[PDB]
Amino acid sequence: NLDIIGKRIEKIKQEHETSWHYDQDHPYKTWAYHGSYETKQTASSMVNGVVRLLTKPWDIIPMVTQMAMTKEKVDTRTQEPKEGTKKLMKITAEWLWKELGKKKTPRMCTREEFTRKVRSNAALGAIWKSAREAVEDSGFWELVDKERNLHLEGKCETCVYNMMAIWYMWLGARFLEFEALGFLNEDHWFSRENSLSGVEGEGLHKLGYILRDVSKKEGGAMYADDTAGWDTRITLEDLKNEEMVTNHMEGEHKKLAEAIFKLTYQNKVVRVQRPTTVMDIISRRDQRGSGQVVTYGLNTFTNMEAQLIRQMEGEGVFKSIQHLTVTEEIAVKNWLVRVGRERLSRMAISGDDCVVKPLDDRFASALTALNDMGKVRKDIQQWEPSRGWNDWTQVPFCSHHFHELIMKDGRVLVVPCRNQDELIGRARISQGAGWSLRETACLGKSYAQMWSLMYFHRRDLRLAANAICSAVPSHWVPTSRTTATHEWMTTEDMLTVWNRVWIQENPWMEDKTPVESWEEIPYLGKREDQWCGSLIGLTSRATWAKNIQTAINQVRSLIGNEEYTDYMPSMKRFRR
Ligand SMILES: O=C(CCC1CCCCC1)N1CCOCC1
Ligand SMILES: [Cl-]
Ligand SMILES: [Zn+2]
Ligand SMILES: [Zn+2]
Repeated sequence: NLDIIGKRIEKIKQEHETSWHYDQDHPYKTWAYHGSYETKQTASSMVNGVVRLLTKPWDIIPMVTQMAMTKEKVDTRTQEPKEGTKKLMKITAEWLWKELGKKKTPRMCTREEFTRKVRSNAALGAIWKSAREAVEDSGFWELVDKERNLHLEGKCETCVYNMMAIWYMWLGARFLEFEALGFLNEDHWFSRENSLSGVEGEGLHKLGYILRDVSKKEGGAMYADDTAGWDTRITLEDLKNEEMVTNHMEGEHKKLAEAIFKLTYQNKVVRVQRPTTVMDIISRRDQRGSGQVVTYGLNTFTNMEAQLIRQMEGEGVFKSIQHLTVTEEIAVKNWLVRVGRERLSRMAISGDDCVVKPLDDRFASALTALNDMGKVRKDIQQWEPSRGWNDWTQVPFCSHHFHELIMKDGRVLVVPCRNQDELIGRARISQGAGWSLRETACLGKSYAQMWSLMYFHRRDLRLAANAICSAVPSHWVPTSRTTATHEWMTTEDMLTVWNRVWIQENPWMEDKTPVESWEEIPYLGKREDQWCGSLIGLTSRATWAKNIQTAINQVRSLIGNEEYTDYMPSMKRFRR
């Protein structure tokens, strides 16, 4: 408690010595409250006018238009798991870090690597003006140094979370987290090659083929149970099992990683804005509160662990979570050594998101360990058996489903898909202030090129993508303010990129014959396109398509006298 967090609390107290007060009307129940102090400040979703002017039919669709308009779970608690559950998790976690570590070497990430990431724009949940200035000033690195030596001494002064769920920290605390734990992401510990259940660094063009490969295994239904508020269900036992990665480290690295887990993950200090405007300095031990990239890898680790244990329960490897006998321990260890890697291969796991094809359907009602670990399912009663999926093309994963699409030449594409209102609504939205017309156009072009690569099979998106690319100057570079593999972020011909991604580099495509034109690239069936939200069939959509050059010309007239390319004749209907 206060020995580990007291120093951080002490420091904040004095910078606001004029404002400190133990408020008696504090709303916190599960979060430890320490004090308050005076502040005055806050974010809306702004519309992308280039995308909206080229998607007129969607201006009257509320599921699109409502997307641009407009903490009772963070303040909740999770009970301590039983002794049998704690044993299953420790055995499984010990085994899993060893498997992940067989072909990888833990290592520190460097100021050079950190500096390069900030100078190429990447979300570091951070709070000098921007990060680029701090990384160039040596005063920063001396603050970083002072904290670094405090961590080697087993103490913390400045690693404090700023709520807004995204846990922003000052750039220095972000650096120390990256130095100790960045290797999990930088060296791809959760790649499918290295973790068997992971998909880290797999583009949306890979995920469907991965689910189809899981479907080929003999076994029961495919299960895709969502957890209710995963980050809030991470227990102190989960944090202790994640910490065991430090058992694989040495020297300075081992000490620096032990401090991140001990001082910042297992004992957090947070500042929250409460209107009543006051700053609430609160603490707690449990729950996920890390940088988004470390959060992703540790969520993947703990989900892999939790799902192997649910598979053990279904297969009868242990009888009760109350307590593991001595021989159940050896049975669990022996299961992991004998079939653990095969059982990992039966899963696709992306942080809190999973798909599992178990040995049989006993898994559906194997719920005691899952509930006792705190990983309570969404939208179902605690003890009701899970509903599985009989067809891999129906399974939800990473906000998508996947279609099997046969090209006129017989070759098979497995493509990503989601309701089209969600795709159009998201492309019509931008975040942050000070967007020029050129920057807004380049963000529209990023969405368009993503649609041409991932969603070419949706009639409306291939047409709207061609229109946006026709309306934005041909040499202007696609941009995003926040950056899976983003192959659409390029000024290369998108037909050349399509061929590279779907044919040349696609390990599921044996015939490498290049496609010569967009007319060789198929769509979903007309009825399937309509099922997944297409407006084909509506008079509004027909007027848009027939008059698209008028919409393209409206946007070109706003941007002004620039060099443009007409991409519409790459489509049959505009090709004479
Ligand atoms: O049913 C249709 C055409 C559907 C087709 C379906 C395939 C893609 C192109 C469009 N119309 C009703 C509205 O007026 C225009 C004609
Ligand atoms: Cl189904
Ligand atoms: Zn610290
Ligand atoms: Zn679909």
